[PDB]
This record gives sequence, C-alpha cells and structure tokens, in this order.
Amino acid sequence: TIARDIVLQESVGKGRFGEVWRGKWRGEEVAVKIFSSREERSWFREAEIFQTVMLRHENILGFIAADNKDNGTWTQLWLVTDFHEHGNLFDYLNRYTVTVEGMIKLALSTASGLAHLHMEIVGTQGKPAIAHRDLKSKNILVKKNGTCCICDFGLAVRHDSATDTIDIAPNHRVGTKRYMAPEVLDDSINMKHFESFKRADIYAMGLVFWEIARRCSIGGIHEDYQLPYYDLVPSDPSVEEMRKVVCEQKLRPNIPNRWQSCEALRVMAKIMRECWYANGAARLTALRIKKTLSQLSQQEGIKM
Repeated sequence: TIARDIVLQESVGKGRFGEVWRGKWRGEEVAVKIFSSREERSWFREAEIFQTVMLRHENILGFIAADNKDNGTWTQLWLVTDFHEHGNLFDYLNRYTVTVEGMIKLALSTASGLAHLHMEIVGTQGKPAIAHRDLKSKNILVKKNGTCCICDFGLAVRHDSATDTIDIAPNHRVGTKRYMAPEVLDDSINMKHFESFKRADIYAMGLVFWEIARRCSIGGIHEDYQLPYYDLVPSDPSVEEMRKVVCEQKLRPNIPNRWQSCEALRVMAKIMRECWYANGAARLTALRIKKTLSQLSQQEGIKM
C-alpha cells in the first residue's frame, strides 16, 4: 500500500494500457502507471508479472508496489516503479550517438534483462520463465548509468514447465508489426510451445541491437537513427507488408560493410544474424547473447 503517500507531478506518456506519471514518494522520484476500473485486467496482469519471486534484476524495470483505491476514478489502479529521467531507448538513440563502450553497455544490459526474464530457476524461491511479446526500443528505458532496463509487461506470458501451462492473455497474435518474427507474421508459430515466445523475443532483440549499432560512432563515423525496415516498409506497416519483406523476400535490416572493421561491431553483427534466422529454433538464446557480450566487455575492461 503506497498510493496515499505519493504526489503525482506530471503525465509523461501513455502505454499500451494506462497513463504514466512522474510522481514523488516522500521526496523520491517514482513512475506511476495509472489505470481506471475499465483496464483492471491489464493492471492486474502487469502487477502479477512484477510480483514474480526472483524477478528483481537491474535490467528489468524496478517494481515498487501495486495499489487499488476503490474510488471509481481515473486514479483508481496504480503500478509504482522506478523513474528513469532519460526515458526510452528510441528517444535516447534519436538524440545521441554512442561510443563502442556505450553500445556494449546498452546491448549487454538488454540481453541480461531478457535472459533473466526467460530463465527458469528451479527450487523454493524459484522462478518461472517469462516472455515479453512486445520488445522494441520504445519499451526499453535508459538509466543514468547508461545501461538499459526492460519495461511494459502488459503482453507478457508466464510458463509452468511442470504442467506445460502458458499463462497467456490473449492467446493470439500481438505486438508491434515492425518487430514481429517471421513465424508470427505467417501464423506458423506454435502457440502451445513456450519456446516459441522466447524465440520471437530474440528476433525482436536482434532488431533493437541493429538500432543501437547504427548509432555507434568510431571517430565521428556512424549512421542516422532509423527504425528496422525503415527502407522497406511504410510507416505503421500492415501484417501483409511485413510478411512480404520478412517472410517472402527473406529480408532483414542491412548490415553496413564497415561494421566488419571493428571487433565490437563484428560481434554485434554476428549476434544479429543469429537472432534473425527464419528458423526460430536455430536462434541464439538470451543467456548466450548475454555471455558473449559479457566476455567481450570483461576482456576489454568494461565494467557495469
């Protein structure tokens, strides 16, 4: 219970569901996602995902509390989290270029958060695997230390490895069309196999890594900010437009020939290709991507 101890400052955005405000909790800046009684289901689902035992991780948005005022107003349901002044990765990459170190910090942090989300921990204080289903640069926040954290669990799915039960709402195609994996675009995805969701998140993470790498400046040389497929689909692409490029034409975002000249960009490009296979079962796992980027950061003396 926390809502009565928070002063709402200003609205900062609107999620898939709910409105996000910057607030102050006993002087500390917090983010508050507010929902009306009408979106009780989306509030309830996100609060449930956040309350998962052992989910806390520096690269997953820090949950503080969920509250219900039972007042019948637009401030009835609360989800209170940490506040990150920079906002999202999309805005960050539009404003700034990054150094090789900065790129590795953004990529490794995203992979670390997704590996934690995907990881099944067996025990008493155990953890079920979770898939995001809408990973994109607009759903990643940039912290003051230059690392990322994943947010917006409104479409997330939880697995029960014992009874094969998938906690899913809705049990159909969701997400941002631009970032949908080929198997999602062509309806071949096996919705009863939890691994399918993890594989689709990996494909989307590969597209986010391409967005970051384009902004990696070495001696002032870098690319302008673009969304994946900016050159191949119109703004707000339909499922048909995406299917033609991704499934039929087998196209992926172009990897600049100049990324082969830098070891960090070579490692990033190899990870992207191995996230992008049409065969989802051949893609890398988030844990393996995390450890590849961790080894590179360790050897190069990059500390997080």
